[PDB]
Parts: sequence; C-alpha cells; structure tokens
Amino acid sequence: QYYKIDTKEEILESARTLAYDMMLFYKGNQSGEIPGILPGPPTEHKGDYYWWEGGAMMGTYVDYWHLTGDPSYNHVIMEGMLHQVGPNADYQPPNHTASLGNDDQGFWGMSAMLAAENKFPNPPDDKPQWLALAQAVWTTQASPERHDGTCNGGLRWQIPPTNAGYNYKNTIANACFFDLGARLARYTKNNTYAEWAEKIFDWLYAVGYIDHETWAVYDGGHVEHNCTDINRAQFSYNAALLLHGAAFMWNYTEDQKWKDRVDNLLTGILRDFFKDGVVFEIPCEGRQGACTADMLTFKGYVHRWMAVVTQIAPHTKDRILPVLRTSAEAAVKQCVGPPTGRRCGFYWKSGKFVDPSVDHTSGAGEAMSVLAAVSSLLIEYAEPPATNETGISRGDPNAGMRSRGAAQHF
Ligand SMILES: [Ca+2]
Repeated sequence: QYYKIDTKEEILESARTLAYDMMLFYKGNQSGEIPGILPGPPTEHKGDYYWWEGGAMMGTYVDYWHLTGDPSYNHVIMEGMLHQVGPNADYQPPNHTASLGNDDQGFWGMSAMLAAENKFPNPPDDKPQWLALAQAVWTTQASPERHDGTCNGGLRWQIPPTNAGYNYKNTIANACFFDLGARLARYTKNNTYAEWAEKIFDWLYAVGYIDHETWAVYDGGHVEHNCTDINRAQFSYNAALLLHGAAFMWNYTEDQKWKDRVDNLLTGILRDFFKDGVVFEIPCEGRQGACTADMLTFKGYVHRWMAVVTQIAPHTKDRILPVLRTSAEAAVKQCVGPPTGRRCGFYWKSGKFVDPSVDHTSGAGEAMSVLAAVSSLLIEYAEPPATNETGISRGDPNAGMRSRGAAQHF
C-alpha cells in the first residue's frame, strides 16, 4: 500500500496527495479553459464528465479545506463555483440546458450550501454569495411549475419539459431539494425551508421510493404510470442523501419522527451498501465495466455525507465512524496503480487495483471518491456545519426571483 492513514498526520499527508492527484484531472484554471468543469461533456468528445460532476468536485474541495485546513486550492475552487452560476445566480447557465436536471442544479446548490456551512471564504462583494446561491437553487426548485399534480407531486428529473427524462420523477432530484431545504432551515432558522423539506420527504415515502418495510431507497418512477413502475435500483447516494437531510431535520426540529427516520435510513444503508465494512455500489460494482462516470462518484458522497451526519446527529457516531474507517482503509489499499504507484481505482471491496479504463474514463470519479473518504477520516477534528449564528456568508431574499429568471418564460 502507498498511502498511510494511521495517525492524524498520516491522514493529512495522504489527503494532500490525493487532493493533488484529483486536481491533475482538472484543467479549468488554465488559460483558455472553462472554470468549474472537469473535461467533457462526452457528448462533445471533450472528455468523460458532465457539468454536475464539476459541481461535485467543487464541493469535495470545500470539504477538503474544512477537514484538513489546507487552503491551497481555495482560489481555484472559488473561481470554478462562481463561473458556473449563470446570469441569474441560480446555477442555471443556459449554455448547459441539456444538463439541467434538478439533480444537476441541486448538486451545485449543495456545494454552495456546504461553502456557507464550512465558512469557505466569501466571493467578492459584487459577486453572488454562497448562502444566496443555495437559496436561489432551492427557490427555483420550489417554483410552482416544478410541482404539478402527477403522482400527487414531486419534482421531475429534468427542468426543461422537452429534455429526455422529464417524465421520470426520481429520487435524486427530490433528495437534492429535500437536503437543501433541511440545510437552509438549519442555517437560516427559517421554517418555510423545513416545511418544504417535510413535504418532499413525505412524498418520497408515500410514493414508495422509500420502502416502507426495509427503508431501501429506490431510483424513481414515471408519470405515465402514476410513478408506480418503480425502478428498484438502489444507488448509494440516494439513501445517503436522504439520511443527510433527515439528520439536518432531526437537528433542527428535535422531533422524534426525524430521529426515527435517521435511524431507519442508516440501518438500511449499513445493511445494503456496506459489505464487510466497505462501501459497495450495488447496482453496478459486482462486475467490471458496468458503472457509469456518474456512479463512480457516489461512494465519495456517501463517506462525506455520513461523516457530517455524525456531527449533527451525534447518536449515530458509533454506528458510522468505524464503518467509514474500514471502507476508507479499503479505498487506500487499492490506490497502488501504475504509473505512479498510487493511482486509485473503484473496486475497494475487491482489494485490488482495477484500471479506470475498464469503466471507460480517465478515473476522476475514483480519485474524487478516495479523496472524500480519506479527508472525512478527519471529521472528529472538524467543526460542525455553521448556522447563521457563526457563518460568514450572506443571503438574498429575492434569490431565484429575478424577472429574467427562467421560470418567467417556462
Ligand atoms: Ca470515455
């Protein structure tokens, strides 16, 4: 094995090197390139990765600095986050219309929310602020045209009615909106965020995307079938994002129902996604050559989000931290690939390095996931997410409400 993770110092060093190797994939800070995205999209033969994965990368680095204290990449990350906000400061840049799912937009909003929670340095005074960006995403997602009567509610996957997939009401779109609402409630102490989060969670439960018996979290269903044709694929990030938002709701409300939901979701995750102590992407990881670029990133989110759950729902700590530790041990055990002797693959449970070329990418998602897992080993030393009591960001009461906003010409 290359990386050592048996002391705080060793973890910091490993995380710093993993942060370097992940940054090698990113060209957006170089002259002539576009800040905030990884190479791509593959539809243009520019690289393997879609726009939202750039947003995921940004958030990974906001967490990296929070967890390690290393500010080396902060300027690059601020530039990338600010470049992608769109003319209306809502993470709906129209050049990216084909990538404007509610989940895609949501992941950028979540990275802005994380920047506010982590006290990431503020953008310049004339630029959109982190809390305001999260509020804009949430507000656009709360807009009435995104909540119709099909399936008795829920967000559709896609924002544009003409985008393929507009007929699919899926967990991840709704989970992003839920998580943002829960987090905005905690940060701002505004209950309207929480009431929306409650409503969307209750919808996810009612429609049966959350299994009422097992608390498995399925993928979605289509409006033409009243959402009854449930795609029962269980992607790790869906259950983990609901756990994350439920933990924020528990912390904010202190309502036992939210504690119960945290505990049930957590039981399900530990049962379904951890195999001998290692996170495992059940719909695709069982053989090589099945996971898509997007799927290679999920286990990193699982680690980072579950780590935060231990801070804001502390009763979960002893259920979560030991399992994240064994999972991160497996992650680093297989970061031994050529040509560097430390290249990271995806198949952590297997115990062996597998070249990312088997899954048809350069390996940025695998690198991001190991960076996330190793950095999050430092959660015991980190501050919990800030609220407006100690945060330094600023909001906007009209976030998402501009007259040129896309909702005005829907
Ligand atoms: Ca490719």
